Amino acid sequence: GLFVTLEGPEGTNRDYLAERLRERGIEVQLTREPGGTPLAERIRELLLAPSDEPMAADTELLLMFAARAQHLAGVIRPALARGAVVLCDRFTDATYAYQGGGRGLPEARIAALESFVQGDLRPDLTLVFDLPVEIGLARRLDRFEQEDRRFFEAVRQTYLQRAAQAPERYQVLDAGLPLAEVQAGLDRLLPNLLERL
Ligand SMILES: Cc1cn([C@H]2C[C@H](O)[C@@H](CF)O2)c(=O)[nH]c1=O
Ligand SMILES: [Mg+2]
Ligand SMILES: [Mg+2]
Repeated sequence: GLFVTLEGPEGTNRDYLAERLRERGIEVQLTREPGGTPLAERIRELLLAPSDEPMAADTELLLMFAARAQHLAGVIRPALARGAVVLCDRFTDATYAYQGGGRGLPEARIAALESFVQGDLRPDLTLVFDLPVEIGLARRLDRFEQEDRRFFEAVRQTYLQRAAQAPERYQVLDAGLPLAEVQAGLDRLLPNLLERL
């Protein structure tokens, strides 16, 4: 199967992409992180709540990876195994962007967890939906949404940087464009997928 993740700055396209695949006789598994199983979604809710006790940064990183571990076991690996295209909303790039760029944790700490949790499993293709920080935010606020501008700017820039450095694994789309244009960019990227598959 094929492991596709969708990323971008904080703030529809996925449904269009899935139906293009389904039309073409492909099984599609839609999912999201942190999340995607009952336990993982319990971890989600602890991560996103604007709780009176500030969550330590290492706690936040560990919980993102603990939800990822569960989801990989229960959802992602099984789907890949039966030949599904997984379209996962956010994955370890978001960890690099949010926890590394935004929060300031060392890229090295994230890399060591990525390897521990995932083995050699990486996304086959990562779609980065790029747009200006304040547009994204416009699209109640969770703990990450309540963040300051530099945090979001560092998120945006981390995604562009990671894509620049491994261009074969990433496509960056302009997500600020009108919807019809964004869908056309999705249609333009399908031949490559039918082919990685
Ligand atoms: C998958 C993932 C998501 N996030 C953030 C981005 C959203 O604000 C929120 C829910 F997806 O969690 C994050 O900070 N790190 C991650 O690894
Ligand atoms: Mg959000
Ligand atoms: Mg802040």
